[PDB]
Amino acid sequence: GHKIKGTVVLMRKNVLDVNSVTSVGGIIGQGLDLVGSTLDTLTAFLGRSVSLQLISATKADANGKGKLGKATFLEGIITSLPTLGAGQSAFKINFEWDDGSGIPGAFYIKNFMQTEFFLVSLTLEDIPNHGSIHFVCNSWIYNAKLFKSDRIFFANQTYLPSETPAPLVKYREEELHNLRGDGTGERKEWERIYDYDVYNDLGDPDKGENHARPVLGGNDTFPYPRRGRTGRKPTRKDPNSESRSNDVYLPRDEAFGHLKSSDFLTYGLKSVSQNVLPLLQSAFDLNFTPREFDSFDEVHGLYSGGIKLPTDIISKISPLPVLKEIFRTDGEQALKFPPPKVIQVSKSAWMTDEEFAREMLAGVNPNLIRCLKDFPPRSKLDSQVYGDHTSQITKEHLEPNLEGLTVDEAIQNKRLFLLDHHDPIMPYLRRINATSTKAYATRTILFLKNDGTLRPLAIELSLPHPQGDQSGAFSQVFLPADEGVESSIWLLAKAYVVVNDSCYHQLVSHWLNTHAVVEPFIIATNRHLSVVHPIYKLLHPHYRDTMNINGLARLSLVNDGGVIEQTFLWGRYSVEMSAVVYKDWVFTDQALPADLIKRGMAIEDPSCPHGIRLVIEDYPYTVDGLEIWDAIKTWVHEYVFLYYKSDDTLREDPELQACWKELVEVGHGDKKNEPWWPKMQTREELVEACAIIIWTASALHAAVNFGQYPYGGLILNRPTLSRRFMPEKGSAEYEELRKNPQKAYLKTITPKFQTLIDLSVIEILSRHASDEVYLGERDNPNWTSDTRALEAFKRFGNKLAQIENKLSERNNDEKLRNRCGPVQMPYTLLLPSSKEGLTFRGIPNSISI
Ligand SMILES: [Fe+2]
Repeated sequence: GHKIKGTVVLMRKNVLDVNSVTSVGGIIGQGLDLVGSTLDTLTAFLGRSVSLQLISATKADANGKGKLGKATFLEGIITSLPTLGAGQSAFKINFEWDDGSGIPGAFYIKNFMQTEFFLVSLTLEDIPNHGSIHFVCNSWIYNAKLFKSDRIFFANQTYLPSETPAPLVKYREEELHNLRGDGTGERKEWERIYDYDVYNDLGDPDKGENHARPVLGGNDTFPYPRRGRTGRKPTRKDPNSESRSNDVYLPRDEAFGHLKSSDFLTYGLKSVSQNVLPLLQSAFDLNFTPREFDSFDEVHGLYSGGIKLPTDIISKISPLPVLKEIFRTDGEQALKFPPPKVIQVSKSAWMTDEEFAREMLAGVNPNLIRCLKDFPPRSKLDSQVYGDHTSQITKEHLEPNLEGLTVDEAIQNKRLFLLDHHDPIMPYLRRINATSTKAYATRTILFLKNDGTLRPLAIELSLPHPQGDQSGAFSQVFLPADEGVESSIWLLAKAYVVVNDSCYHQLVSHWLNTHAVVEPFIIATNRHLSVVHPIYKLLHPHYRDTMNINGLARLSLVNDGGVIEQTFLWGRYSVEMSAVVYKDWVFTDQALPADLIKRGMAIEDPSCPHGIRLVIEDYPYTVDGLEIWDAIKTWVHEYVFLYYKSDDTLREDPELQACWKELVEVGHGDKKNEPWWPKMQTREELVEACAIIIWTASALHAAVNFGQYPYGGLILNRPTLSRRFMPEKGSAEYEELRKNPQKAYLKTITPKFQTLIDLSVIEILSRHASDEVYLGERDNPNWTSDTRALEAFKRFGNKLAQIENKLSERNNDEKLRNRCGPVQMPYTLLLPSSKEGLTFRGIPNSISI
């Protein structure tokens, strides 16, 4: 024989678990970095605890399968390695192997040790005339009894599903079969089974009828992407709804641990819903704060002295894990909030028309604006005569002081723009306005000035039917005003728009278009692409922690009594309205250039840098996003073409073909007959599909997510709901608008209690964990032994670092006013790198928060 030398790196559960790690939380990657010696439970791993068994890649047994070595136990502790790193522990193991058994390509592992551990890697050396073999594992290994068929890990090498090494073919297939899981059964914590189900788990019909919520997906009225199957028992009152639980399953390895408490952000969110909200609600159902803001100064005091609570309410939020690192305190009565970047230079610049318009290009929701093609604008609604008979903005509403073009000449010269929030809310408005909320369906028209800035020209506030449903829109239109009560009216008009925009952003731009729509791709990938497949490795970093934050959203955010329903305009109709909007979702229109063209914000042009020409040059989201889109596309093209020799080779790949078919027909299965799905008959289609997935998971989510507190941490700038209609004529509220307009604004928008909820949640959502892995050429360890892919990944990051410098440069260009605004807030949201915390920058690989 020979002895093959193995090095196993693993991490203990205590080093990664929230419950244990609450006493470990300030400047991590550290602490004499855990080498595995003096606190030392490392001896427990040594005797008859953990067995590893190598599987030959080149020598088969009687019936095709790779030859098994001898199950071998960990024989010793390695105290130090130059590459060790925090929280890790290393073990030496030596394997009996000969020439005649060939080359290992996989291994089985059994944990007999009761407590699960996180296996990081195996390195094998001293194999004659062959280099070292590396296994990247990154998986939790539960007790061996729990399993039926052992945990298996493959070496570093990427192989197309000709399945390469013949002795390994059956091992590759069987593990893919184990991951699919059969389709029945209640899922358990230690399981790694990926499957699909509809969104039937958000409501709570056992609590009553008013807690039931419609099934989303699997029907034509409310189509939806699928989510991860959790197979709990159904509810008593409804066989089609899944019963609620405080713990939701996701396939183990999709839930990431952290070395630092304070990086456990989903745990912080869960605490805000469960512990913090009922406590804070007790103080309003009490007394110790007034239930309403009375001035703008009272809102600003949130970031100064904070808001005063009593000791025992604030002593029950001061020592909770994670939240004591993200909440401030002055002694023992003040809950305080960090000042949002929007007011750091100017307290009042958000009120400006310039800033209002600039946030449509560079704000939290910079994706919706479109170029006005024809005039007035029109609705896509079926047969009511605002749709059948348009918006009520006329041509004489739009002649202020700037140009004196006709409406027709501004349209000709691409100078008129539209923010249309009319259609999604319109069919639900009567129901919405029968509750505590009072809302309008809005449209706004914007004009590109000669200085390259945008200004709002008209706001249409539309209502549905004083009598009827047929006969269309009851609309009022409002015009900019500099002074008098008319400016206060105009400011309230803008508030009704932003309230529409905030809610659309939350449910559609953020929840639907990134979180919900990405989840079926994670499921399809794991069920059908082996860990060894090139395309699995390309896509994998972009899925990190997404099923985790989504499972928490189902539990705490988007559920029947939850945060979004209590905080935002659409209320109890929030999620189902986003299913209505999903009717219009098309995969290939999510590609940044396609999106820009569809909204008329760009035109096709070969002489321009990225092949498109921008109507509106200073559109910060778009100009910056186009650099990042191209860096992603180039990376994915170079990668894809490393592996697929021809279009036939891709057509022959059974794992890719099965992946895509199940994606289209099951995961986004309500859209299975749509003609725009790429077939996967061409390498170019694989490039485009992968580019769209990575764009979505990385920069699109970053752009739409990390500005939420910096722009909307002042509730005055991004209100989430409205609760009064416009003061009319000779009202007592109109007169109140004359004498005390701050109080009239405050009475229209989100109340104080729901403001505190909104701020606490979006402060968490807008934070980067310290162990975030960024686009900025980052990966976890050493994912492949293919050096051509490593070099190509290297070029991807050098391109990203060069793009970061180009973007910083643009922020210092005085000509580019939309990048900063009157609010002097440089657009850094698409800068790839970031440090940690409430940073208005940084593009994570994945939807991680
Ligand atoms: Fe998010």
